[PDB]
This record gives sequence, structure tokens and C-alpha cells, in this order.
Amino acid sequence: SMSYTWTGALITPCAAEESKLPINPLSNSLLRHHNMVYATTSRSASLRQKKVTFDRLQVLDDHYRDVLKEMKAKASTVKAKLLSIEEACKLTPPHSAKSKFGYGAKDVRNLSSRAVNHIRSVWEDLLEDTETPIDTTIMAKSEVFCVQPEKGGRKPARLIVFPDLGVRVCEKMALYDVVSTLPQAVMGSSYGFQYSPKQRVEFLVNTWKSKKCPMGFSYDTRCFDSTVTESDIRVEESIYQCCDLAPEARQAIRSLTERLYIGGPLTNSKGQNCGYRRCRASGVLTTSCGNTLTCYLKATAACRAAKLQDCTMLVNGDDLVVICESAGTQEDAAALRAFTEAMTRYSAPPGDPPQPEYDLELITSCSSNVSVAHDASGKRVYYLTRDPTTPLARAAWETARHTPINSWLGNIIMYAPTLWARMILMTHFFSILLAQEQLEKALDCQIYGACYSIEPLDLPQIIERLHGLSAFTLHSYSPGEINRVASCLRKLGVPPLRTWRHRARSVRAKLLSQGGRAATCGRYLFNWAVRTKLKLTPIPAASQLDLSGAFVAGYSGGDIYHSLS
Repeated sequence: SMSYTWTGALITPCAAEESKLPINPLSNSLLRHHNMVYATTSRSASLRQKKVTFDRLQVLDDHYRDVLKEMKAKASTVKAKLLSIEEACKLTPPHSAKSKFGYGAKDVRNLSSRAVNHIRSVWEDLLEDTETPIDTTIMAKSEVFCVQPEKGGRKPARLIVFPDLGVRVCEKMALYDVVSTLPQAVMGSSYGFQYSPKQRVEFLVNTWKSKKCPMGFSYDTRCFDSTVTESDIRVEESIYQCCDLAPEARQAIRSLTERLYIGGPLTNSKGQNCGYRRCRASGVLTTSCGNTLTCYLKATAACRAAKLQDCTMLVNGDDLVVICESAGTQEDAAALRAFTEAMTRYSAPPGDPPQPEYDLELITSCSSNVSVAHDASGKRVYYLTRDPTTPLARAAWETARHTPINSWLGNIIMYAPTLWARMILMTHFFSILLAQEQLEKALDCQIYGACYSIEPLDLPQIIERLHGLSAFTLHSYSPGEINRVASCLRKLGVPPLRTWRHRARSVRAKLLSQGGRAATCGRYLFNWAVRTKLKLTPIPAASQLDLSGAFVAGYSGGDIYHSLS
């Protein structure tokens, strides 16, 4: 069975695609080696197609079957509610792709007669048709990176596949409660998306100290979505079907699985037949939940197959991490191979093969690793951080250009306590915002695939609840960490961390200069930037923040939105 078959029609762009950075006012203010920054375009689509296209052998053993039964037993506890038309509409991002039937996102959110009617008819059709493949668009995704050790070598665009707006809203009705609550009910503590960054590191740390001589590794799956099989996808259904369901929900799930999830026809932007898909669609509501379940399922079985001991897993979509019990260095190496052999049998071979690690800090997962720091009190505080190359590169892009999602805002939220987010990302963007009377203006960003609309002036409170007040006092970072950042700043041509200190003090002062929510930011976000530290008490408005459904589940590909009415 092939992951894809192609007809020859091209993956076409819908609009003008821009591949390089413009030389802008404040582009260079952040990053001067602009010819290292690039966005992906449909030009590289055929490259990615070569990569994701292959036949899949899959050989299930008894381990697998045991674990699946265990997962199903836990799902059987779940009661999933069917979403009302309205509730599904409110979960649609206002800039989600319009439907081919003469209405878009705002039509759905507004519950316009045309949209509501067709959404209804698409639901009706799910009951009345159990076989006909639902059509999908395929699109080359635009993402920004910096180039790395070849070079002149860029990633090819990733490929997104989605059904029409009307189907997407039906998916929500049928399956939004399922994908939001069943992962935790089945994998529990191993479901990564229930964890804030603070909560995540806490788990990882605890897990590590809980082992006597802990061993740890991450597992990278070679183009995961393509490795997913129709069998995988039906198994995933059998888990879903273990819930208590409304009768229409049950049929909806059965129909979407056959007509959409297991596979279907790929159509480009010009409306041409591009070929067929027999693997994970990356743009459906079930993508994150399916991926996480499938990963956790195959991972857990391949442990038993590898006779690994006292394993504990963190699973986030297709990203897997395992902290277990060391046997011996040569025995560990052998065990990790066995894990890989088995995963390869479950149709999940590796990107670059896994390597045991004996420092928690050297394990990467979710493009993240743990590092250590100290708060004002000198106490040893753990937090989570990445190589800032990709985040800064996109920070340069969003500076120059109008982008629908501000990854920088997201990254500051997720990586508040980090050295580079405080000294650069905050410093950079808060001068810009002040210099353009745009502090109160709320911007769109993503957390775990979901879209939120946030005012930058409510960053401290958000930051405090997600990380602690320590994230405003942290210092004495790791040498490896500080060397990673500084080395990155060379690469991109960013002003070295000395430089940013003075820029911050300016903005901080400029921010206190106005009092109110503005001053709260200068006082909290840029405390690192002064010798005479301010007193730092709790935030008044941290009290009543909406951080409901902020870190419950993953949704990358799911067309999900959680800001206000």
C-alpha cells in the first residue's frame, strides 16, 4: 500500500509565494545575515513528495494487541458529547480557509444562513453515505527556517492536506470532545499536551529522579504521517468507538474514518486531481489525537518487545520520549536497537536512529530540552528551552512582513523563562510595539495547534501563571545554554547578548513611562535589565485569567480557535 500515488498534476500555490526576506527598517535591527533566512514555497513541493511517498510493510505482534486492548479498556470509561452546530462554529478560526461553496470562516462564526445550511447538509450526508471518499485539497506549507550545515541546502515545504470548511465543522461536532479528552483518559501522565511548559519539565524531572540510574532517549519517526496505515487509522477508530456516543456521532465517526481519515483523493489549488492518499491527512481534527494514540500504542508495545524496564513515556503527537531503567551501557544500546526494530515492524522506522542519554538535559523532544537556572533566591530552578535558530529566524520574518500567525508571541509565551526570549524576543518586539502605538492591539498566535488572540499587554500575567514569578528573576543560566544562544547570534548576525541589555532598559523605562498595564510589563518583563531590582509581588489580574482549555490537548491540523466570542 502506497502512502501516495501521483498523477502528474502539480502542487500549485493559491497566491504569490515569497521565498526570501526583504531588507527592512527593523529586520536588520534584529538579524543582519538575512540571506540565511528563508521561507518554504510550493517550488520545493516535488522534493517533499519524493520523501513521503513509499510502500508500507506492517507486521503486528501480540505485544501490540495487548497494549491496544489495554488502551481500549481505558477509553471505555469516556462519555463524549456531540457538539451543537453553534459550538462547532465558534471553534473555527476567523481566517480559516473558505469553503468552495461560497462562504468562509466569518460566515461560519457568524452562523450565516448559507454556511449553516451547508454545514447541516454535509452532516446529513455523513449519515446517508458510508463509502464515498471525501475530497481534499493538498497545499505546500509556507514555513520559515535558517539554513543548516551543508549549505545552500533548504528543507522542502511540508505538505498539508485538508477537507472543506463544511466537513471541518462537522468533524468538530462529531469528534471535538473525543479528541479533547480521550487522550488523557487513555495514556494519562504520558499525554504531553495536558502539560504547560512548567508542568512538562516538572514531569520529566520527577520521572528522571524516580529511576535508580535513569536512561533516556527520544524517538524520531521518519516522516510519521506517511508511515501511518489504513489499519492504524481503523484501530484508532476502534478506540474512539469505545466511548459512549450519540447515535449520529457514532455514524459520523464511522463515515469520516472510511471516507476521509483512512485516505482519499488529493486535489490541488487549481482544482486538478493530484493523486491519492492512503495515510494520515495532516489537516483533520483527528490528526494530533490519532498521531498521539498511534505513537503511544506502537511505542508502548515496542518497549515490551525490547524488554526495556520501568519505561515512562512522554508523547506529543508523533514526538516521543522515553525515560526508563538503565541495564548497562552496552545492554542499553542493544535494547534501544530492539525498540527500533519493533517500531520499524509496526511501520514506524526512525529518522536518525535513537541514542541513549544519561543527562536529562541532552534529551531533545518537542524541539525542546531541559536546562537549569537559578532564581533571585539562588534556588535551583528547572525550565524548558530550545535552540533559538528557528524561532529567531521567524521573528525576523514577522518583523518585516504581515503574517497571519505571530510565532514570536507564541514563543515568548511558551519560552518566557528562557535567556533568549527575555533578552531578545521581548526586548525586540516591545520597542517595536511601543514605537507603533500597538501594545493594546491583540495579535494571533498558536499554542499546541490552537489559535489564541492575545494583547501583548497581558503577557506578564499569562507568563506568571504558566511559569511562575521566577520567570522574571531567573539568572545564572547554563554554560552550554549560554554558549548555544551566543553561537546562534553569530550565525544569524544578531546583536550579542551584551547589546540587548541597553535596548531593554530603554524600552523598560519607556514602558514604566506610561503606567498601567504598560508599566507592569516594563517592571516584570525587563527586571533582568537593571541592577536596582524592583520588588516583584504577584500580579493582581493573574487571578482571573481564562487559562481554561489552554493546555488540555494538541490540535495541529485541527482548525481550532480559543479566544473570545
